[PDB]
Amino acid sequence: KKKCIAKDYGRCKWGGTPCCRGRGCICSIMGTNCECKPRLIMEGLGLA
Repeated sequence: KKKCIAKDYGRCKWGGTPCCRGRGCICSIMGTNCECKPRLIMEGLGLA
């Protein structure tokens, strides 16, 4: 909500807020109640 999500598994949308720290945005069985899939050190970081 309001400038990125900031949470692993955050109930995102394609056409909304992106995702901050923990990303993806694959949806449920509707396209609403989605999730920002779990990745911190597999996003833009890698190690630290």
